[PDB]
Amino acid sequence: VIRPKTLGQKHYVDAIDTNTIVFGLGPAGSGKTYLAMAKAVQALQSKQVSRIILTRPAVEAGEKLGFLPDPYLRPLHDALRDMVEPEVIPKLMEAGIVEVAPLAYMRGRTLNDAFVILDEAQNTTPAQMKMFLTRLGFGSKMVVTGDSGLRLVRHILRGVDDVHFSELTSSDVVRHQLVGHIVDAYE
Amino acid sequence: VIRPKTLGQKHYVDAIDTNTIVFGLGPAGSGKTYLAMAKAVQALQSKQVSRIILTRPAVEAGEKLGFLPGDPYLRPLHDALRDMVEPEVIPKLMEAGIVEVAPLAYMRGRTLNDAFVILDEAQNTTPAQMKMFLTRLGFGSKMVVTGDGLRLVRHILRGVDDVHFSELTSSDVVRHQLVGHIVDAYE
Amino acid sequence: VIRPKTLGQKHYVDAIDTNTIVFGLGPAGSGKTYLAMAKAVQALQSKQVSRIILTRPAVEAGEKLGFLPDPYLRPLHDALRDMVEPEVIPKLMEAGIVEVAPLAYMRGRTLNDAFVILDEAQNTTPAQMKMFLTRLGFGSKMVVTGDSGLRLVRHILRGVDDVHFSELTSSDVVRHQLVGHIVDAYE
Amino acid sequence: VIRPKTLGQKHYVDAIDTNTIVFGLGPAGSGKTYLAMAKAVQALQSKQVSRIILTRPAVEAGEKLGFLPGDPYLRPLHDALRDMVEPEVIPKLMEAGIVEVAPLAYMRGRTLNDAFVILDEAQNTTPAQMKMFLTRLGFGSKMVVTGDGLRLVRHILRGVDDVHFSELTSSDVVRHQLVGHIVDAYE
Amino acid sequence: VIRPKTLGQKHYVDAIDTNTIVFGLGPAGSGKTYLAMAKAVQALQSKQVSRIILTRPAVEAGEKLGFLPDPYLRPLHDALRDMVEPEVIPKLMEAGIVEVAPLAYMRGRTLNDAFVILDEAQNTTPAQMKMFLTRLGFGSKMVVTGDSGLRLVRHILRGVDDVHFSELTSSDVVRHQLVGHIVDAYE
Amino acid sequence: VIRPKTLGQKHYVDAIDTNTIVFGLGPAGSGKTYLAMAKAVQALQSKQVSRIILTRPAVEAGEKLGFLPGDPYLRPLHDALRDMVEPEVIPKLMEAGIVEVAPLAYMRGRTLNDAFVILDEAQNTTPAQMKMFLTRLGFGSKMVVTGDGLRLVRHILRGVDDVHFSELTSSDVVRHQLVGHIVDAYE
Repeated sequence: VIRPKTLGQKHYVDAIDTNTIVFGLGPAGSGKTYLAMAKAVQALQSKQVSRIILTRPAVEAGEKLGFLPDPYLRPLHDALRDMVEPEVIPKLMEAGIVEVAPLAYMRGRTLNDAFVILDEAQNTTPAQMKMFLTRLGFGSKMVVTGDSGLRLVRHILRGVDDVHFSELTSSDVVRHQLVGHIVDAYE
Repeated sequence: VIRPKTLGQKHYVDAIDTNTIVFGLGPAGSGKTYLAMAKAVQALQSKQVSRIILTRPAVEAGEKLGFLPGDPYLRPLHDALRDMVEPEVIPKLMEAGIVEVAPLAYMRGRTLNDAFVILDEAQNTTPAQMKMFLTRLGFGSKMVVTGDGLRLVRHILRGVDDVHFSELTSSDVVRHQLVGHIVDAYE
Repeated sequence: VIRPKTLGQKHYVDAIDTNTIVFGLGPAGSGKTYLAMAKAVQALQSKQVSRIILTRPAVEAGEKLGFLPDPYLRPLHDALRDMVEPEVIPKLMEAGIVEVAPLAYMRGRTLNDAFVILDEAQNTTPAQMKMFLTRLGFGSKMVVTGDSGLRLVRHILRGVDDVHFSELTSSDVVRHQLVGHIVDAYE
Repeated sequence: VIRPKTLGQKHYVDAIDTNTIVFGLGPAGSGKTYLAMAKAVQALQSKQVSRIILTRPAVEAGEKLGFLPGDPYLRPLHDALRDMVEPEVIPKLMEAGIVEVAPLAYMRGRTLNDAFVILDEAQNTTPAQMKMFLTRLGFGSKMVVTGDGLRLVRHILRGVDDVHFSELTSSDVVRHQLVGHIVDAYE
Repeated sequence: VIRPKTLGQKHYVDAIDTNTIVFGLGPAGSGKTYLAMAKAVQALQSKQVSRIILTRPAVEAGEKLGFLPDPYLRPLHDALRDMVEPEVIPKLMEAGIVEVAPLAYMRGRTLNDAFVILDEAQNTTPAQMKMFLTRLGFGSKMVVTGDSGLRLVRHILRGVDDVHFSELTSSDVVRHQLVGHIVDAYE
Repeated sequence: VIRPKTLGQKHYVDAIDTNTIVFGLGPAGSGKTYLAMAKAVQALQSKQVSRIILTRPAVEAGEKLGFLPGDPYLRPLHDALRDMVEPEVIPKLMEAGIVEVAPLAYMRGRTLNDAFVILDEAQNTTPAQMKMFLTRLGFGSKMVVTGDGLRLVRHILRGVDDVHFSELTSSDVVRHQLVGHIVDAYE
């Protein structure tokens, strides 16, 4: 049911198959996070990896400082429901086969035999990103997705092989058409 | 058991059948919330959707503010499920997230695919909150927004296709006759 | 094992069979609460209703103000033990087939296919009582039991049909005879 | 295993058999509490009653007041059940409420039908609390009040039939001989 | 796998078989606590007792006052692992067949059909010790183990029969030889 | 899957096989902690030991003090088990205490028999803490102390037999090639 529906979505998924680390950069709705998650589940289901780690930084665009350094994690739990049977999800969560966690919980780990997705990566620092990327173990895949910040790594890893940058655009944004019609109505 | 009883009710359920987003506006007891939920449960059972999300804003008419902004208000939504689902199945549906009952704030950042979503007590919302709600619409989903800044949406979306406004009236309020007799005694 | 043992107890139960709402008014020990509960269980066991809701107001006669607006609810849980197998009780409580709760938790509900008992109703206001009585759905029964307050509704609903007032008296108070002998000893 | 050993003990258990309320008064170690409990368990097992309620007041001789008035004091009642019930069955009996171990305050407002009820450490009660306890008596129940304002009840109920006072003495205190020898060593 | 390995260890265990109360006094490593625990488990496994109670006083040598009158109890839980299958342990703990608790939780009990071990008894007062020893029921064994304090009871119960004092010494201390070699290295 | 890859790694695992205590000292990524754990799991599985205890001190290089002295630091030890144990078995091993992951403070007063014990991040320890750790050694156990007051132990125990020091170097650091390339990009 969950397939790429634009050229740029096909290219993106094709990059994930052929590269160990992929950056999916694009606007909300372009499949950058969603399609990565679907490949993660595909990978787990076909035993290419033994676990899936979904992560996000504790900072959110245009939100006020909330804590002293879970709502932000809810969309990650929610999108799993389209890809895994909802009753199996708590089983996976308990065994830690699927892990949904803040970026801070990655520190000092080596992530082997895993599909790791760092989402909303625009909200990261270069130092936090270095920490994430260097968690990479053997037999794993990383997808870093987001919508200076990670313009530094885009530049810094421009020549590195087995890394890929996919730029999705407004043209890759496939929504139910009522969303557009409603948004226009508000404008 | 659960059925449209008035012409207005029949027309409403017919609108839910034929539209992706329906606004059920009427007085307490007109079936605006109840019949939406019965259709949600019907959709789930016949696999038209794989989950039900029931939601209300954290604000109620003529009640004093109760917290630092951002369960008592949600209790009646839980309660009405008991009419439609076998009460022992309910906690396992809640546990698996197949039925979700949650505050509107918990909708932020989501895309609701393959879901029957009901926002209740929508008169207690603002334009901005409504716009956030409606734009959560994913694919294969249904939304029913029910209430008794809503007037503003009535206007904004009045030209939009696959959206429908169903006005229910006092004439659609079907209660046990004793309720009216007791209400009169107190008059 | 739990039968009416005076004329007035028989009449009371006979009112519950033939009326949608019944007020059982009498002193402690007359069966006003106990016998209602037994009919509720009878109703549930024979599938005339699908759930039982037992409720009480947060105010108790001659007790000091305890909270900021569970001990009071304990006798309701306790009397269920005479009527349901104690090991089944937690099962019923979890599925919400049996609900023991304060009166406040009734607000905004419609109680369908239910046997509802508001106990210690002397401790209610006319406004709280109006709220309770207007919760009545279809296929339900209500028994309001207690020992101005509800003298107002006694007056106000004196002419209403399918409502009944049963006055039990000291003559309906059937205790183990040792209770009387001990109470006399204290006097 | 558990048996009356002295004449006084035999007479006591005989009183429990033939009376609805028994007062077992004696020193620690005389079997006043233990043998009541053994009879309670026997009653439950042979279906003479469907539950056991064990209760103590929240007050103890020569102990400083421990809380704002109205588990350590209750631990020995739990402990003695281990002698009479298979230890793994105990939590399921507690969970089903078939065995209840609770403070006297939790008795208020109840009618205890089909129950074997033991109020222990009753010397620590007042007339008013005792009167509240005894008047919880329902039908098909047994009460044993045991202790080492009780003197006042001895007087008040001394004429009452189906109540019995059993005085146990030092002569009924059957302990392991080593306990006495050690108590002497310390003298 | 867990046997006495010195003459003094054999004598100790032989005292436990032939006496109702035994004091095992010796340095860390001599088997005084460990071997008592092993006999307790032996006793439980062969149904000579129906439960095992391990206890320790809330005071520890050369530690600062920690609380207002669990780390201290951890070695007791830990040593059970050598004697019981680790997965069975939580089962035993839940049914209270094995009890690991502070000395305070013994107060007011009678310990029947039990193997009781008070460990680190050097940290006890004569009054606390009197309380412990007088908990003794029928069909039970007590071992008090430790490394004035209990010199008073050593003196006080010197003539009492069915009590025994086993003095283990440095000669009874059997460790892995690397422990000695490492300790010497530090010296 | 998990194997020594460099000469240094082979030699290390060989030392663990032939010695009761091994010190694995090297840089992050040299397999000093990981390969110890893999041998621990292997020991458990082949019944050479009946439990695994993984431990770290509550102190980390260049991190600010985080509490009043005496889970984030422990997370990577939990994580690495996922590589060696079936993730669903992990919580049941934790629940049964067959795998223990704990702070060094939790070692005090124990004798670790029939166990594979790994103290990690041992560079963060003092002489006194190390001495406490090593002297927990029981019979049929293995200890691996791994790190990147340790220098002092290297000296103190350098003559001791059945203890071994394995120095791993940068040459033993086997990572995914992309990690190095990314580390360079950032340089």
